[PDB]
Amino acid sequence: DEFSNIRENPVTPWNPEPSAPVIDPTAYIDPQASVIGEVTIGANVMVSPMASIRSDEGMPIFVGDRSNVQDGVVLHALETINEEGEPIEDNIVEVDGKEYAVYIGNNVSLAHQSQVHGPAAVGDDTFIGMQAFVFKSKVGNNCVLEPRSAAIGVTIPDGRYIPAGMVVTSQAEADKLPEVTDDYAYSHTNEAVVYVNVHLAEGYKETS
Amino acid sequence: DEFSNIRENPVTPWNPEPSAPVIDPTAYIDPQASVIGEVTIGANVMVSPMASIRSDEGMPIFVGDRSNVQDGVVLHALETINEEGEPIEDNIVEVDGKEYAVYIGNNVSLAHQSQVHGPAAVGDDTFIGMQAFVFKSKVGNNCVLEPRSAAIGVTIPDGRYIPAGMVVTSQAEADKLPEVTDDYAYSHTNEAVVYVNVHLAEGYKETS
Amino acid sequence: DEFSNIRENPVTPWNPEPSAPVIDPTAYIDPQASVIGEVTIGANVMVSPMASIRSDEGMPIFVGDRSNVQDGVVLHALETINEEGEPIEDNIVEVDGKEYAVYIGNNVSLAHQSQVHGPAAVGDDTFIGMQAFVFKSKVGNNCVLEPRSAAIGVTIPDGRYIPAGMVVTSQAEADKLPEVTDDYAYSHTNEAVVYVNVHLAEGYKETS
Ligand SMILES: [Co+2]
Ligand SMILES: [Co+2]
Ligand SMILES: [Co+2]
Repeated sequence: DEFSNIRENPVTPWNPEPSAPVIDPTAYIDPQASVIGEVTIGANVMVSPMASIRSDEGMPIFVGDRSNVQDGVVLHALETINEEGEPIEDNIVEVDGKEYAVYIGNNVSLAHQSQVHGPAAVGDDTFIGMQAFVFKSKVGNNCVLEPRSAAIGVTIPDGRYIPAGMVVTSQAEADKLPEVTDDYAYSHTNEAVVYVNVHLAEGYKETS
Repeated sequence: DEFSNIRENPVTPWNPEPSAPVIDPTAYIDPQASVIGEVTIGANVMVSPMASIRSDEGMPIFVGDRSNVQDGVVLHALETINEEGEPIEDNIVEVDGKEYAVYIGNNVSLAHQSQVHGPAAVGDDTFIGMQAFVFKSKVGNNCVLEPRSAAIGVTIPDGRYIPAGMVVTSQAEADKLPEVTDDYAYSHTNEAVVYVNVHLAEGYKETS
Repeated sequence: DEFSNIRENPVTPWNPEPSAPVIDPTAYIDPQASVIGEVTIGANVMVSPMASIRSDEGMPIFVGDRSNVQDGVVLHALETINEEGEPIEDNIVEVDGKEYAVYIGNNVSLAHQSQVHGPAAVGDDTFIGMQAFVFKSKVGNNCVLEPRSAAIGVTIPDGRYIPAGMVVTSQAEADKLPEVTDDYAYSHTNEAVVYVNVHLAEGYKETS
């Protein structure tokens, strides 16, 4: 088995010309991670073993600076353009004035075995916990998805957290999530994780 | 690290002679997927990065035509024959008149990070959602397991769906699951997913 | 993509000198598994495709004899020493009189897609079920975490089980978990799994 783990996407009815990932020179992509297609990876990002970032259906997939995509995390997205050239707007997320299938902001941690599936956006300085799930949702900035929480079809307001195990599928429930406060157990977590993963990215780059 | 990702299973007390996978020429197995042992993969199937199909304990594992095994999905199964040559019938699923450890039907989608663990059967045209789980169960045809749902020890009747996050462990609960209807949010999903993944399989085969 | 899947950890502010894994000659590490850093793997252990054992943040990570780390399982841990040389004792687990970030005991099964994230300890002869999660917890010996259960911030007493889907986050709830008894469905499971995986480790070693 001989292959390149950083690859162009395939030609399909919705993808006339292949794109290959645009990765900042200071990002570290593990040899056992997979990054395919129309992807932009920012500076000082670490992509760990067994992650799969695949921008071949819905595109583009963006990962902002100093973010981390941990072991086994999957990024993928629903088709953004149909077989007619029509952009399927329900499957497209808008962040600032740019369109994405999946937008991962800056300083965001996607912890081990989580998944963010487009259409989706994750705001700056948010922690997506281990085994958590985000799909058809916009997670605000400075949020915390504790381990095994999920956001499906909702907008999670800035500065809120989703308790471990909780699956949020209605906007009514998302609106009443609890707020991150100083004494909250995950209140400083993301900053510490980002500091660690920026340092891991540089250490691993020095072995590459 | 030099290896073949499509491999025979190992000799064990329950597996006197190794078998290697039987894969249709039109299926695409990603270089970073793993397919081991007594496996049959049908036409136009796509197996994505980080999937692991391992037919070394319970066997055989079958994946029908135009189905997809998405990133990080695991197929494995409990031992089907003991150290005595006796077939452990509780761990064997019957589909038509053929015996399998895991049977994935035709046009079935196993979405990212899901797992189907034998004994198990998944009927045609069913969607197994992201991070969902099927074990010791028979999922009927035209079903939908929404993201993070699970079927354990049960038979899910044809045309029903399991709401996101719901873990179904009793036949009484499986019998009362809701039915897929036209206005249900996942009612056309599988057909669209299968169309996309058949096209991805061909596009990726043209890069191989 | 050319790489070694068994690697030293990177130099960081908390890791002045790299360590490479210490793996018993009778253990089998799949070519598509990843094992990085200050890790000790015992005899007759099987590490399956797509597992990631990464001892680069919190360390060391230990896996005892005749245990198994199944497909897609992730072991990782919170930082154990800060940028000051101070050992962060809350993130360190004590087992006997030795300190670990993650301690997996002997005869323990980490089933497919589970994760044990340090600080954490898992006692001998315990089964951690498919897609289950252990973090900031001490799981006793002879326990069973059924599929999709989770232990977060708690001590699970010896001989207890966590029902499928249940997320246990309080010591009050952990104290009242049910006990494994002869008639419990998973009462003999781990011993059978360990017997199978010890045999798989040897079979796979004979293909290596
Ligand atoms: Co997808
Ligand atoms: Co198994
Ligand atoms: Co971690």
